[PDB]
Amino acid sequence: MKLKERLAELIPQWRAEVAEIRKKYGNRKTMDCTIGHAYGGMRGLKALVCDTSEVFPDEGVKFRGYTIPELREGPHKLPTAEGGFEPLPEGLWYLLLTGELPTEEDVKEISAEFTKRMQNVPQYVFDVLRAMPVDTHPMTMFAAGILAMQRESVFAKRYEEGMRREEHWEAMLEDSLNMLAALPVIAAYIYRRKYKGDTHIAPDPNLDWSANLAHMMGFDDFEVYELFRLYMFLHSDHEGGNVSAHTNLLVNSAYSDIYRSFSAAMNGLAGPLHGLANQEVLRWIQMLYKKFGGVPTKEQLERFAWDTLNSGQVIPGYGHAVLRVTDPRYVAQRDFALKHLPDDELFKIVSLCYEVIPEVLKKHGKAKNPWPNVDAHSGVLLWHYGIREYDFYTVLFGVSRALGCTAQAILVRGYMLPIERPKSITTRWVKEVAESLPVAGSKLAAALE
Amino acid sequence: MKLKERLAELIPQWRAEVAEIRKKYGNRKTMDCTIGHAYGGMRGLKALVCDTSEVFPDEGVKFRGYTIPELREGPHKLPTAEGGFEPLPEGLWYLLLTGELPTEEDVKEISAEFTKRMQNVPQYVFDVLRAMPVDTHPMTMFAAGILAMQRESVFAKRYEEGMRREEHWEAMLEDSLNMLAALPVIAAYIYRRKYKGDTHIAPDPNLDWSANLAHMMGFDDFEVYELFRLYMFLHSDHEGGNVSAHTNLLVNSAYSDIYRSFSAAMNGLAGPLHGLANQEVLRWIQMLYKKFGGVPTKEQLERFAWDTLNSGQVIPGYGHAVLRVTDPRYVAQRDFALKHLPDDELFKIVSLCYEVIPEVLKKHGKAKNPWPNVDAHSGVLLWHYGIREYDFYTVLFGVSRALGCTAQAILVRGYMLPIERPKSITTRWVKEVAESLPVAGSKLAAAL
Ligand SMILES: CC(C)(COP(=O)(O)OP(=O)(O)OC[C@H]1O[C@@H](n2cnc3c(N)ncnc32)[C@H](O)[C@@H]1OP(=O)(O)O)[C@@H](O)C(=O)NCCC(=O)NCCS
Ligand SMILES: O=C([O-])CC(=O)C(=O)O
Ligand SMILES: O=C([O-])CC(=O)C(=O)O
Repeated sequence: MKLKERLAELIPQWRAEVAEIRKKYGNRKTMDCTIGHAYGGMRGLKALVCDTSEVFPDEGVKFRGYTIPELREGPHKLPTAEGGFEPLPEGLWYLLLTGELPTEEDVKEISAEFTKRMQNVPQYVFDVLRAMPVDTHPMTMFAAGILAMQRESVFAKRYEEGMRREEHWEAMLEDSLNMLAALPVIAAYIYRRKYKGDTHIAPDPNLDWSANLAHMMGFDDFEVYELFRLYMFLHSDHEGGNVSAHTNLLVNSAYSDIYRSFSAAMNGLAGPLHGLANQEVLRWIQMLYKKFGGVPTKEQLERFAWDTLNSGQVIPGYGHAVLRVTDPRYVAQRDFALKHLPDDELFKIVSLCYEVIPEVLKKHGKAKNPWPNVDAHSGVLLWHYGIREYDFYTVLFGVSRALGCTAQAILVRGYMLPIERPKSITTRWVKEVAESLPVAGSKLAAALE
Repeated sequence: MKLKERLAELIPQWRAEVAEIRKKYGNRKTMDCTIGHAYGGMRGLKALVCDTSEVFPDEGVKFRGYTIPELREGPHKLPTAEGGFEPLPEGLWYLLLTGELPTEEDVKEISAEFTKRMQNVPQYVFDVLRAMPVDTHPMTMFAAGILAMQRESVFAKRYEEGMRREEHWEAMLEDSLNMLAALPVIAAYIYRRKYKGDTHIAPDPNLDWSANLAHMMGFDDFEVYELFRLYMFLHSDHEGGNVSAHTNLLVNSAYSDIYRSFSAAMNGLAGPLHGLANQEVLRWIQMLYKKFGGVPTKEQLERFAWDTLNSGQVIPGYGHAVLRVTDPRYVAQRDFALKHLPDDELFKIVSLCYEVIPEVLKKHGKAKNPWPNVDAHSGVLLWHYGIREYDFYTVLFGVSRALGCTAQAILVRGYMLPIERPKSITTRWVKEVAESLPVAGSKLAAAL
C-alpha cells in the first residue's frame, strides 16, 4: 500500500530529526509557566507537539501547511468521489500522515482498505452495544463499542510478543485502518437502534467512507453524501491541545493502543464544554426562528444581538479568542449551503448572522474576533437533510476527529515521544511561596534569570 | 454523612481561596516552559493542581501532608478493621477529601455507604461484561464496565436539567460513592469469569471495601484482607501528573462525569509504561529463582545485576520518573512481608535485591533514582496468597487509584477549575524560530 511504503521512508527521518531537535533546542525557552497556568487549565502553555495541523490567527487551521481552499478547490485539490466536488476524507488522511498530497490511486487504495475493513467489525461489538440500555447516551455507546474492539489490537498483541519500538508506528497504522473502518459501522448501529426502529443497513462496498456512514444511517442522497464528505474533512483535525486530541496523545504516550486512546478521547469529547457547541448554535438559530415567527429582519437581529451582548452574554459560535478572520471551516460550509440548500429558512438565519453579527461585535468593541467558527454552520446542514437527533451530533464529530487522532498517534509513536508526566503543585506550596515569586515578564522575573 | 457535612463547609472556603489565588497570584512565574517540555512529555513542568497528595523527591509521597509511616504506624494512625493493623482505605479517602484525619465513626459511615451501594450495580453492567469475549484483556473489561454505568450518572443528569456550578461537587461525590462501591463488584466479576470457572460470589454486607474485593475474588483469609487493605491504601494516589490521574482530570475538566473520566483513566493505566511494572518485577524475580535453583547469593546477584545493566537492560522496580530516595510505599510492603511471610522464597530474593541493587545502580550512574519504587514489592505479596493472574494486577491497581481520582475530581469541581486546553506547537515552527529563542536561564532570556 502506497501510504505505508512512503511512511517507511519518511518516519525514520522524522524520528532522527526529532531526536536532534530535542538534543540541540531542548533548553530553548518558549514562555513563562505561571501559577495561572496551573490553576487555569494550562491555557496558552506550549506543552505539546502536533504536526498534523496548525492554527494560524490570520488564516485559521491548516492541514500540513495547505489551506482548506487549496485542498477543496484550489490548485492542490484533493480527489473526490466520481461526480463529486467535496474532498474525500481518505485523501486528507493520506495528507495528514505523510505531509504530501495523494494521487487518485493513493486515495483509491485507502478507500478499498476502508471498505474491506468495514466488513470486519466483530459480532461481539454489536453484542456489547445491544447489551447497553437503548436510552444510554450515544457517546457512551460509541466509546464502549470502540473500546470493546480493543481485543483486535495488533499493537497490544505485538507489544506483549516483543516488538522493536521502530515497529510501533506500523502496528498503530494497521489498528488505525481497522478502527476507522469500524467507526461508521458502530455509529450507524447506534443511530439505527436508538432512532430508526432498530433496523440495520449493511455497508455498501461501492461507497467511500463518508458515504457509507450516511447510507448506513438511512440517508441515500448525493447531497447528503457530499455534505458528510465535507463534514468529515473539516472536523478531521484541529491541533493537539483540545481535550479529545490531548486525551488521545496522553493515553497513547503510555503505549496504550488506539482503541484505548481514542475511546478515552471520546469520553472527553462527550463533555458538555467540548462536544456540544454545534448543538447550542443550532438550538439558538431555532429559538430565533420561533421568536420571530420566521426569518427575522436585518433590524430585529441587530436589536436582539445588542440586548444579548449588552446583558453580558455571548452569541454562540461567534467571537472565540484565537482567530482574527472567519474560520475557513465556516467559509467552506457557507459555500456548501449556498450551492445546495440556499432557501432553507434556518440557513437564511445563519446567513443573516454572517452579515449582521460581525458588524455588531466590531461596534461593541470587546472581542478582537468578530467572526464565526465551524460550529456556527454545521448544525443547520445536518438538520436540513433530516438528521435531527441532537445528542448524536457529537458522534458525527467523533467519527471525523478520528482521522486526526489516528494520524497524530501514528506520528508520535513514529517519533518515539515519551510518556506524558507533568508535575502537579499543591495550593499549600503556592500559598507558602506565592509572594516569594516574581511577576512574569517583569524586572524581578528578569532578575531571577 | 459526616464527610459530606464537613465538605459542605470546607469546599466553599477553598473555592473562595482558590479564586483569590488566581486573581492575586496568577501572573506569578514558576519556571521556564521549554521546547524540551513539549517533546519530552512535559517532564518537570508545573502545569497541574493536586491537593490530595504531593511527591517530595527526598521523602516520597505524602497524603494531605501526612507520611505513610505516620498513617500506618506512627503518630497519626488511621482506623484499622476490628482486630487489624493495616489502615482502611475508606479512612484514607476521608483524609484525601477533607484534609482531616477521620474518627472511627467517620470511617464506619463510609464503609456502610460503600457496602449499601455495592448492591446497586445494574444488571445491564453484567450483560455488558458477559458480551465481551472472555479472553478480552481484564483492563479493557474493567474500563468498559465502568463506562456502561455512565447511564446512572447523577452529575450528567443534573447538568442536563440545569444545576448551579456550586452543586457540582455534590453530584460528583454521589457518583463517586456509587462508582467506588461498584468497582470491587466489576473487578471480582471479571476475575471470577476469567480465572475461576465463572462462579460468582456476592458482596458480604459485614466486610469493609478492600476485604470485600478479596472475598468476592474467592480469598477469605485474614492476612489477605489485611494485604488488600494495605495495597489499596498505598496505591490510592500519587499526585495529579501520572497518566491515570491526569487523564481523569483532563476528561473531568470538560464536565464529563466520573464514569467517563475514570474509564478514560483506566485506559491510560492499561498502558505498558503505566500499569505493568508490578508484573515485570514478579516475572524477573521468578526468573532469578529459576536461574539460580533458589535464592542467589550476594555475589551471584551483584554479578547478575552488572551483566544486565551492561547489556543495556532495565533492572525492574528501581528508579522513578520523580522519586529520588526509597519509595515509602516499598517500605510498607517490606514491613508487611517481614511480619507475615519472612520465609517466602521469592520475598527473600526481593529482600536481597534491597541490599545489593542500590549500590550497583549508583556506580552504573545512568539511573537518576537508585532506590526501589512500589512495584518492586507488590507482586511477591499477591503471588504468595495465590493471586497469580498477572494481567489482573493492573485492575487491583485501578480499584485503588479510584480513591485518589474520585477525591481529585470532587475537589476540582469544588474549586471550579476550567477546561484543560494547552497549546500544541509544530516541528515546522520549532525549526523556524529555535535559533532565535533564548536558552532557559541565560542573559538573553533575562533581557527578553
Ligand atoms: C521509572 C523509569 C521508567 C523512569 O525512566 P526515566 O525517567 O527515563 O529515568 P532516568 O531519569 O533515571 O533516566 C536516565 C537513565 O537511567 C537509566 N535507568 C534508570 N533506571 C534504570 C534501571 N533500573 N536499569 C537500567 N537503566 C536505568 C535510563 O534508561 C536512562 O538511560 P537512557 O538515557 O539511556 O534512556 C525507569 O526508572 C525504569 O525503566 N524503571 C524500571 C521499570 C519500573 O520499575 N517501572 C515502575 C515505575 S512506577
Ligand atoms: O478547542 C480547540 O482547540 C478546537 C476544537 O475543539 C474544536 O474545533 O471544536
Ligand atoms: O507517579 C508515577 O509516575 C507512577 C506511579 O508510581 C504511580 O502512578 O503510582
